[PDB]
Amino acid sequence: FEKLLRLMVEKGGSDLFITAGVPPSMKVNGRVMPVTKTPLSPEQTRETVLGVMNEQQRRDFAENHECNFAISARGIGRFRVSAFYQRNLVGMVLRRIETNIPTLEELKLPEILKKLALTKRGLVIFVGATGTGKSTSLAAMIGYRNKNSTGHIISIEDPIEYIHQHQGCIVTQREVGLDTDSFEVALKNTLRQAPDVIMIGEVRSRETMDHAVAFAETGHLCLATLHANNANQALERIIHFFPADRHGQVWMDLSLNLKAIVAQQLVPTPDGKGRRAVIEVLLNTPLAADLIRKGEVHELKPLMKRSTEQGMQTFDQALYQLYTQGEITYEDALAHADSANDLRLMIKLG
Amino acid sequence: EFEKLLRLMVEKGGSDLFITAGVPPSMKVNGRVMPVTKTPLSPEQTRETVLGVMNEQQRRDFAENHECNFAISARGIGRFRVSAFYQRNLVGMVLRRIETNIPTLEELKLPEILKKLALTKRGLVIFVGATGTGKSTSLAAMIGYRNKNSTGHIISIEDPIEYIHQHQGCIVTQREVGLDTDSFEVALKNTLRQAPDVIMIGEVRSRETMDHAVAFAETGHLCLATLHANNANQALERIIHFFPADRHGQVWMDLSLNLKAIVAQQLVPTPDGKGRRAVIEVLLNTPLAADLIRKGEVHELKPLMKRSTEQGMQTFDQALYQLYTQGEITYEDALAHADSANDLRLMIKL
Amino acid sequence: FEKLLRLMVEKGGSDLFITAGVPPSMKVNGRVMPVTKTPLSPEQTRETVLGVMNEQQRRDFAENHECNFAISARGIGRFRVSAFYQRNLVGMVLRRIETNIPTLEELKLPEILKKLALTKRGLVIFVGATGTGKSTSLAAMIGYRNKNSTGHIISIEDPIEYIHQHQGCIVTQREVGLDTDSFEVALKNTLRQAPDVIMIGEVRSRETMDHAVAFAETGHLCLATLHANNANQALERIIHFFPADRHGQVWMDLSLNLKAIVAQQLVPTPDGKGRRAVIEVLLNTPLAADLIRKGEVHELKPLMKRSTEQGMQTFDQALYQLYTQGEITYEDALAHADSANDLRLMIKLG
Repeated sequence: FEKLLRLMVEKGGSDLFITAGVPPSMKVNGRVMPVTKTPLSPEQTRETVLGVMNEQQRRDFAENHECNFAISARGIGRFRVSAFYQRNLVGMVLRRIETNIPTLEELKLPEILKKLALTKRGLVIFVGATGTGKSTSLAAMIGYRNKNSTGHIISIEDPIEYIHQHQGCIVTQREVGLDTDSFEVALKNTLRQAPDVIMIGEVRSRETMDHAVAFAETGHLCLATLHANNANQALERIIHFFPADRHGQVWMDLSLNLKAIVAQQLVPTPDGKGRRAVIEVLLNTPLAADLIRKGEVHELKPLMKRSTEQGMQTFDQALYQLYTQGEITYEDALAHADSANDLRLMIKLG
Repeated sequence: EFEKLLRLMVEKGGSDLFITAGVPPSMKVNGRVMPVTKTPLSPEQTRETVLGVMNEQQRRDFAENHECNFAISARGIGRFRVSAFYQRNLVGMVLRRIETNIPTLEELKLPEILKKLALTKRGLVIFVGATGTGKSTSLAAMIGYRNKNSTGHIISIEDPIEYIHQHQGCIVTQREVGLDTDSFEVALKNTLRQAPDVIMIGEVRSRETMDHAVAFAETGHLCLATLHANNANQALERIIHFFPADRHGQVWMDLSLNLKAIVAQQLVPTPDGKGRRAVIEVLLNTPLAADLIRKGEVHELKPLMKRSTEQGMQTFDQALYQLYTQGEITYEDALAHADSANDLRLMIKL
Repeated sequence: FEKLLRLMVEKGGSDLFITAGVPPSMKVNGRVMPVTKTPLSPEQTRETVLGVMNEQQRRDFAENHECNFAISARGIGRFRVSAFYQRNLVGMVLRRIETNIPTLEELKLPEILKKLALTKRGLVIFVGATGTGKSTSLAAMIGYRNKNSTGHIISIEDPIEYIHQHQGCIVTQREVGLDTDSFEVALKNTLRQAPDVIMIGEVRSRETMDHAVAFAETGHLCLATLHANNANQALERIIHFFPADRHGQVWMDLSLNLKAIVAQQLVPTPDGKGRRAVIEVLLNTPLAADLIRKGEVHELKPLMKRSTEQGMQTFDQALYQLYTQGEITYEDALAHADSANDLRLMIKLG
């Protein structure tokens, strides 16, 4: 089993497949390819899947017919497993935890992210739908701060998607369910670990939101991801974490400590061989803070269209900057625009 | 060995010591993480060093909960608080040095109005300021003044405890959240039944903490607390936002009735660049100030503080004016730190 | 240990202090004074604090780091204890349960309370902030009915603040957590114990409110305390105990059985050596009952200003009656008034 893991790391496989009826196959560059010539038997698949679990994980797997966990192989790396029943037979899919962190330039992200990465204190939020590259761009941005500054970075992820090696800053990566019992317990102790930047993998409850706000008030850089399309809907979801009586405080605290909200979309390139990351940037200018303090989240979209000199940009302005660069077609810009008539008016204007 | 690393931190004045795998033993001296040795720590050495500080029971809680926060006492060196944690399935710990020497108000060169406030019998005193402006340092110095100049019981609820005051004229009960109490709210709820004469809340972060502080002052006890806000006006704005708008009318009335003073603190560098001086903005609850508080006219506070310097009040511009005339700050540092660079330039020229 | 309790009762100490680092000290007349000459060791403090708990209280104290309970010493009296961890060391504060009940005249309460104390059936509610003397004035009023009538008084408190000796009425004092499992269980059995007056220590839930309403319908005198500033806000909190569909019944039941709502404030005397109890009285006149039946709680404040002949009085009318008596200054009246302009108009009018 340990030999199959080294082959995946040496060959750069994205995912390993262990199920009955097919040989051990790995997805290398998106192509499922068999590793051996002999398919796995139901007994060998049941012996291989259960052999990776401990006594408690074997109990949860037999009761719930499913079990998702993570493992750490000494000297090889880490990988996330998704075990499952299939046709009343055991099966598991393993995903290698990547370590080669792309840079902000390799992702072709705007330069305002670099200034945000070197910020000393504040709250930065990565919004976007599922799989829009939020964690990918965040880890790329995390590598920028790790390489360009000195300090301590504390990470709480569920799961850890990228493992950053110790560069200029000390990097402590903790995964929920292995290194900590929950997000709340880790963030509660993150303050006493003398961090300089704290990255919450995802804010899913009000307790996670309170810790993120308290992190920024103490002069630390707080980063987190949340599932929302743009900056306006992200603020709407955050305020709904709290009862209405605490909204007045939430609007005031958000207007005081927030630094930026980065919304990310993935639009296909003209050649169809890849996807480009569209970034909507909202910087906390004094006018934006007043709109936040008043809860006038509706007034945010017009304000971002007039302050492009400070570093802000909507999705229509970012798509306008990418279509003029030739990185996206004309049809892809109008289909991905927040307003297909404004983007058509923005492109026709110059 | 380990005891030698503690003496080096005390002799070099390190704020925090870092013990984790992948990086050499590093200490945060003056906010800069610096390695102590040249050889990084191995996972076995980090696991042997972290577990070596725990007893048999702390090693059991650490293995079950993946986290363990505790405190230790080294004979002849001092005390330090540790925050152990799992990180990438590896052990790690951060140690924070606890300070036992409590300075005096004269050593901090604080205004004499603080001494009269320290000996007050009942009321609410609030320390405002940005992160690291010496709020807790000046408060502990003020706490040592009341502890040495009066008889009674002082109850302290901190997160964490930054200074440990020995029993002087008053009985000093220091309780830290997470070790001596489960939360700020639980400790303040029981603080009333412990017969205190002065109660110091480490920081007010919610409305429940604010309600207890108000109830503490109504019962004839001296209540002190810290909050993160630049000046007195913004501190009042943040406090009222803790509550829904329907309860604002009561909050303005209660604040106008029990409040004693609001002390805003700024740190300006001395002319020689070798240190920083604490600038103190003092707002005393005169009858005119109480009426402005009862009406919610927080905007009318800044002009009122400029005309009542005889009673003990002073703005940041008046305090910076008193320090620049003393030679404790340059002319450029006064205009850059002034709330109004034109008023301070007019105050100095007058 | 039993000798230290007798010394506190013989010397009239308000609170006894048992913590490491200081001798056993008692707060007599507000002055913390040491009893012995030798301070207590951590082992002696740990042996004294844990020695008062049973096996279960020692388990809750070790797990939660805090434990509040009550004890009964045969032949001495009762005292409430608040144990706590402090600097990872045990400590406890003991408060003596007072038995010398002040009378209504000693508290200088209005005579309408005497007529309310001798009432046969109905609901009387003591409102006020934390520590406004609600339980103190109630126990004083309880001693009036106990001494001036014959019957059975049933008390459910959490905790019992005053212990009334058997006078004209039979006095059964039950404390939650020692004499009963909960407020609901005690009130459920209070009906089958043939009472004539039932005092609920505090109404904190709807189940407690339902029992109080049912107590008054059965021809018994029901008294209870709740935390609210005045009569209007007390009614708002009571109706919010119930869903909106049951509000129509609650308004009708309140208009039918309620007798009075007594709001209490504590204003300092001119000499600054004490505090005087300000009492806002709202009597259930037919016009008030109609405003209650319609839910027009807003219409209550104007009605109380016009029916001073029946025994009602607002906070502004009571403060007007105390300022004319010389028991409060002119500045203390305008600062504590519900309307500083109406009280200024009430005082200027005569």
